[PDB]
Amino acid sequence: MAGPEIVKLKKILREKAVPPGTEVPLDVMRKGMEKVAFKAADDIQVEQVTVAGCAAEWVRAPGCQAGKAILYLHGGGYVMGSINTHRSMVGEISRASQAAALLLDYRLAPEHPFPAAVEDGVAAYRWLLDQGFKPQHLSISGDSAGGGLVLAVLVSARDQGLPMPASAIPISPWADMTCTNDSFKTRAEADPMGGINKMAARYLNGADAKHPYASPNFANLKGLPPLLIHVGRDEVLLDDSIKLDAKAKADGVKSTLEIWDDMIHVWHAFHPMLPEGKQAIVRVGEFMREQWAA
Repeated sequence: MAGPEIVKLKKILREKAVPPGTEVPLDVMRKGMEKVAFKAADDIQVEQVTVAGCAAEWVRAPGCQAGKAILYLHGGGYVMGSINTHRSMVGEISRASQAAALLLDYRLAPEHPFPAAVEDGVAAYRWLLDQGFKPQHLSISGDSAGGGLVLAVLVSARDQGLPMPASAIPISPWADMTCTNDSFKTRAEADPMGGINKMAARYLNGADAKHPYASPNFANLKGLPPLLIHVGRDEVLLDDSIKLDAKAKADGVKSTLEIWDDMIHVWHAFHPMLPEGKQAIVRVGEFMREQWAA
């Protein structure tokens, strides 16, 4: 039974959606995402750094433990999103997990197609290791495209001999560039948030959409550290997450999948107005904390 904040938030999102099959130019979506982005809580401090040739910020809520870090990989379909767009949500993930996040401005398509984003994530993780963070004091998390990227970064790191961090948390992961899953049809009407194919097209630029590093639902996941996967019941990507879970489990990975009833794509990001957003983020940070104490 839907809380009143989600019902209202859904109505607002349908109210301001661009009608299906309007072609919005890239630079227009990019700017829209920036201008609507939530301001981080005033107790979030930030520090600008350069990491593997990318802009980044250390994002530190109050209560951050020395020695702990999150590599955070933002969504935006591999084509948009930035530090600015995700600073707020990431501030709250830092609060809940009592760890600073490294929020990476990785290379975006179409200017930098696949595998540029995977290269940046692996180099950023390598960077954290070089700075002296122990793999057992590290976590990787990301939303949407960023959540698939979490998985791609792990796989690529694993293949290159890097140690696995203590946990990974994909949020609403887009882990299948082919976009063929049942839930693109079964969940379409419930999801107020095609356009996603155009992003796959821009990211791939010719590459096999079943490349394990583009679509980690087709990767070998053996060796990956324990996963929390968040996904909403009312989202077209439900299937990416159910399938990623069963893959991980097949492959010997400790997976925990939570499907949140009534929730939409990255409902986390609506935390200031959605109780379930605040709730899901508290859960993400609890899980990073559990995994770091085990």
